[PDB]
Order: sequence, then C-alpha cells, then structure tokens
Amino acid sequence: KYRVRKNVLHLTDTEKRDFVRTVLILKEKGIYDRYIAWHGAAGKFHTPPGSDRNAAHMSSAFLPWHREYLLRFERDLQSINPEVTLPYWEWETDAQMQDPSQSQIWSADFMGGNGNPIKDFIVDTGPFAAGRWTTIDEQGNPSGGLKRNFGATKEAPTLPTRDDVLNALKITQYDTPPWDMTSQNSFRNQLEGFINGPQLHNRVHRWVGGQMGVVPTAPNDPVFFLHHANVDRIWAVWQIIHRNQNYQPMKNGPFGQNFRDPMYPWNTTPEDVMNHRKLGYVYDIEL
Amino acid sequence: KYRVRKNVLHLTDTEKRDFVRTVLILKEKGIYDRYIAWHGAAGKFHTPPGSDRNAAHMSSAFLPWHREYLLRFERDLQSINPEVTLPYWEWETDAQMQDPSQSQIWSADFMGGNGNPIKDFIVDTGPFAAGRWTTIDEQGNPSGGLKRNFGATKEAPTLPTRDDVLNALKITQYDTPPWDMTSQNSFRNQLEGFINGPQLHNRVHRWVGGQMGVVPTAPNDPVFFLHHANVDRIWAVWQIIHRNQNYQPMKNGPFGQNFRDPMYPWNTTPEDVMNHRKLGYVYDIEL
Ligand SMILES: Oc1ccc(O)cc1
Ligand SMILES: Oc1ccc(O)cc1
Ligand SMILES: [Zn+2]
Ligand SMILES: [Zn+2]
Ligand SMILES: [Zn+2]
Ligand SMILES: [Zn+2]
Repeated sequence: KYRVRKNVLHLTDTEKRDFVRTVLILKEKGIYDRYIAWHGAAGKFHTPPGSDRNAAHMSSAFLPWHREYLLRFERDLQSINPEVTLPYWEWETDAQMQDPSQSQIWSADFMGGNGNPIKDFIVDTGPFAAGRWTTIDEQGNPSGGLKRNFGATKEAPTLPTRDDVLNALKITQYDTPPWDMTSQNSFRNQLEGFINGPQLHNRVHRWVGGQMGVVPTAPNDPVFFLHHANVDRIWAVWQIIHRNQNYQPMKNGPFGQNFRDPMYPWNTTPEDVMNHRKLGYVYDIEL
Repeated sequence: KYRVRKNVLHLTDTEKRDFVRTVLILKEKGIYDRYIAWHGAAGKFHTPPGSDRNAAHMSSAFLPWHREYLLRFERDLQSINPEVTLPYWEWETDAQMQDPSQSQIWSADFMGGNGNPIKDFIVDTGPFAAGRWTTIDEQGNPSGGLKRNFGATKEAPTLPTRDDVLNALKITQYDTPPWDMTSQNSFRNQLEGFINGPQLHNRVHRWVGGQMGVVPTAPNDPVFFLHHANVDRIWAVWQIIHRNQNYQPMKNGPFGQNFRDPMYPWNTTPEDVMNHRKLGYVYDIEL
C-alpha cells in the first residue's frame, strides 16, 4: 500500500531520468538479462508438454506470472534507488491520439522513438538506442540493438482503446476451461488478447514491433515492463470490481496453472501474488 | 548431516523401488519437467553474453549450480517420501568392469538398460522405457522416448577411471582465470572435463549417449541426477582434502560466477551451497 506506481505521463522529468538510469544500471550489472531469460524460458515451458499453454502465456498463469515478474523487477530497481517504482504505460488513452507515436513516452528522455527504417528499424533515439543498449537473441547471444516499428502490421495497426479495456472488465469469470488460447468468456484470455486477436495485451506487443513483437525477445525493450504494469493495473481493477470472484483454476487444471501450483521458473504460486497490495505496492488511481 | 546419499550399488531392492517410484511421481505431477527446463535455460544463459560461459557449465559456477540443482531435486523427492534420498552413480568403479553395461545400476528394476539398436537406440527396458516415460526436446515439446547408446562415441568410448578421479583431487586451486573452458590447473575445469576433454563429468555424459549426450536434453534421463550426485560427492571430497582452499572467483569474474553472485535461474549464490553438510545431507563414505 506504500509503493505507488504512476502513470508514465504523470512522471516528473527527474522521475523519468531516475527510472531510465536505474534500468541502465540493472543492465550493466547483468541483472536485467536475467529477466529476459526468465521470460524466454517460461515461454518454452509447456503445461503440460504437448499443449500450447506455457508457464507465462496462453493460460491462466499469464496474469499472476507477470505480476510476480514485475514485483521481482521492481525490487531490483529499488535495490539501486529505493525511490524508483515501476510506472505503467496507459496505452488505452494513447490510442485516443490520431498519432500515438507522438506520445511523450517515446520521447528521447524516456523510452526513445520508433525504429529507423534506414537502419532496419533500429532505435536510434533515446537512452536505449543502438550503441547504448545491447540486446540478446533467442539463443542468448548479442543481437545488435533495440528495434521497433510502430503499427506496421496489418493485424495490429492501432493500440487497444479505452472501450476495449472497459469490455474486458465486464467479464465475470477470471478464466474458463480449457484454460488456454481458446477460453471464452474469460477475463484472462480477453485481456491477454486472444479473443478475436490480437487485442489488448497481445495487440500492444505487435503494435510496438521489433523485439516486443515476439515472445523470446520481448523484454529486450524496457517498455515491456511499462506495458505489463498497465496490464497488471487493469487486472487489479478487475479484482476490485469483482469482489465475489477469485483466481481460476483452483484445482484440476494443468500443473503450474492452479491456484497453489508453483509458476516456472520460480516457486511462486498465483495465490502468493493474488493480492497486489499485500505485495507492497499500489497504482496511483487507487488513491 | 541427516540425509545420507548412498552408492547406487549399496541400495536395497526396496530402496531402488522407492526411488524409482518417487521419480515417477515427480514426473507425473509435472515437477520433474521443471528440472529439465531449468537446466536447459541455464545452458542458454551466457555470462557474459557473447562468451561460451553459461550459468551452469563451462565456468566456475558449474559445481555450485548443480549442487543447488540436486538439493532442490532431493527436497522434491522428500516431499513425496521423506525417507528417499538421491543416490550417486560411482562410475569410476563401474569403469573397472570389462563391460560396464552389466552394472546393476542398469538393471530392469532401476535405471534400465542400454538403447535397443533395432529401435534406433530407444530404451525398451526398465521403468523409464518408451511407453512408460515421456521425454521433451530442446523446445519443450514431447520427443518420444529415452535413448541411450553406451560408449558409441569416438571421443568417449569408456567411463572415466578411478585414477582419473584421484588426479583431479590433487589439484590445489578450485578454479583459475579466465574461469572457462581453458582454465588450467583448475579442479572445477578438470572435474567438469575440458582438460584434454572429454574427461570425467563430460565423458560420462558422452558415454551414456542419447539425451544424456546433449546439454538441453540431458536431464530427460534420471541417471543425470545419479551422475551429478557422484560429481557432487567428488567435489565434497576435494573440499575436505583442501579445507583451506575456497571457491574462485571471489570477485571480478563474470557476473553470475562470483562467490556471492546469484546463479541463474535462481537467486542462490555459490556461498549458499559451499558447505554441503549445512544443506542437510551427507554422502555414505563420510560415515
Ligand atoms: O513474450 C511475449 C509474450 C506475449 C506476447 O503477446 C508477446 C511477447
Ligand atoms: O548441462 C549439461 C552439461 C553436459 C551435458 O552433456 C548435458 C547438460
Ligand atoms: Zn511475454
Ligand atoms: Zn507480454
Ligand atoms: Zn560396493
Ligand atoms: Zn552434467
């Protein structure tokens, strides 16, 4: 209830500078790459083998997995600067602009701009531009830079809208069987973005493009954590709205997906992170 | 001190049956696959990126990483049967046999036999034969069985010998710069098996063949844990002999390799596991 996560657009200039510098330190020390690898490894961990569910996506654990992911990341931020918290990119609002690429989140003082097509869509502006921020490929080897390509896809030309977020919050059940890509009338699946996909969470990944557009490399872009902080906030709002609803499945789902199953690659269970306030943080809209 | 890890050949018939039962339960529940994935993920996590060091091999963390690996595995065994410990395969004495494939470890009541060449070296005997034990590939997808092919390689036709183990125990320094494949006069690198490789640990992997021969898939074979229990025992013996030698590097090595750096994919540091008795187990030869 103490750690306040703020909207990116409400950050001061010094708050933007401190977050950027912290992330750069976490990168130089070797800690940041641990989060890239964790996310990539979980994407390859199928529950069970044979299915297309994985520990972090395409199944009920999607939301609690990333909440724990962000929690660990934020603790590592504070270990460098105890006054830095994880902001969230409220992309729903940004979708109201006729050109979301002009949002202040993409300014040279924060996340940097779009990819440069002359340099094969390498990001050449901002603190994470090529030459200041090294990336790694699916195999864990250097890959030569951060790439982005805003809205260049036919499947995700725009960012999700406010209404899209509102319609997801109307869903009553957290998730439904068979707890995967095909779950209907499921808040988890809707928010993840497989209901007439790509929508919401999935659509944001494909809208940014570059590393963010594919699972094994997405956390190479620091905006991954800003994106998922907003996803986590939307989940927290859904939990507040539906006081008579809890995580699903409680039991008899695939191992790694139940309420008290460990989420690879950790021992953390969904129950451990079900109450985000108990984890020591809150979103600014909660005050 | 409480958990005693016994030589595989010293197990009773009921001790062999209980261990096999435990491993099968851990497999059915979905816990076993977590160890396959953890080991594969660490093999892809290079320290630093670009180099051929990884979190679990080809560097100083090789020994403490696998000790923590076995420690977690043994705790998961105990969770099922608090009287089941993890035995060790003393392959240096098996190498004394004119045909080590006749060793009792490969009996139908324990690990099962060699691969069947008629069946492309699929294991068709023992509790882990095809049809009774499913495997997964490098991508985390089912792979259709356990394969073995004893001594079929030109680089590892035999198991490491005893004198090999004795000559490794003579080394004074735990490890030397540059803390990788090329480390000379290094117990870690000799044990691991890159000094005139493949030797010792590396040679056993290549001698078994099949999944055991291949980094991302080796833990598909339950004998992986028996193999590394013997590697861990040899390390514990070296620590008793050289009681005033300690882990190296202490600092200024690659991140993830120092005495107090976290070992991906965990937060565990080498220091946390430097004293194996403090971890709650001992080898039978220590009594
Ligand atoms: O790592 C990723 C997971 C899900 C996505 O939709 C995109 C990237
Ligand atoms: O981590 C590993 C090392 C050697 C292998 O043969 C397989 C896995
Ligand atoms: Zn993802
Ligand atoms: Zn995502
Ligand atoms: Zn004996
Ligand atoms: Zn090994």
